[PDB]
This record gives sequence, structure tokens and C-alpha cells, in this order.
Amino acid sequence: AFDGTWKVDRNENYEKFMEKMGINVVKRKLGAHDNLKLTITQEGNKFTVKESSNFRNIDVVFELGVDFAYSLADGTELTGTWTMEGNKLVGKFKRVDNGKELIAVREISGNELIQTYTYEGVEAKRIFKKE
Repeated sequence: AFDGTWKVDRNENYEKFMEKMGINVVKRKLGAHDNLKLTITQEGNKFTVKESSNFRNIDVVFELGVDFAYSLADGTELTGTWTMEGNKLVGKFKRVDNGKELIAVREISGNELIQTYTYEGVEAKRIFKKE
């Protein structure tokens, strides 16, 4: 599975995944239990994924692996690209506070949305709120 809707029901290693890139405490002020429909839409080599999280309601579209200096929710960036692998996104990276690997995946495999963002050996996931 993978298209449709998806969210971020829960969040493990999520706060510290954000933090490390430059995400200060302002997020601590209602910015963890929140966030939401990452949502996914399958396109011709792209995925207009939503991500109308608890803040910057919008959707993000990328022809599997495009480059955009988009700071992972207030940090500093996440250019490089992202992509999946049939059965699993990747988020990819090399934002700019450094040379990380957030790798905001989601993978998605049976009961899931393994957001699996492993910028440094932590990975932040829990899974969707699917919609």
C-alpha cells in the first residue's frame, strides 16, 4: 500500500530528529503530538504527498528525487532529494545544518507508514493517522 492518506498518529524519536537540525523549543510549545496527514498520492514518477501537519498546511510534490532546500520544519534545509523503492520512500537528504540523512521515509509496508527518518542513527516514526 502507500497512496491515499497517511499521517503521524504517533511519534517516536520525532522531537530529537527535528531538534538536531536546528529545531528549537518553540516546537515544544505544541509541535510534537501534532503534525499529520503526510498523506500520499501516487503520480507518474512523483508523489504529491500532502503533509497538512499541525502548521504549514500544504502539500509537497516531488518527481521521485528532486532538489529543494526545504528546512525540515524550521531547522535549516533538506535539499538533495527523497524517493522510495517500490515498497519504501527514503526522504533522503543533505539539508544544510551539516550533511545529514533525515531520510524521511515512510517506507510503508503492511500496517504502516514507517516514517523512518534516520538523519543519524535514530529514525523518527511511529506511524500514520491515515486518511
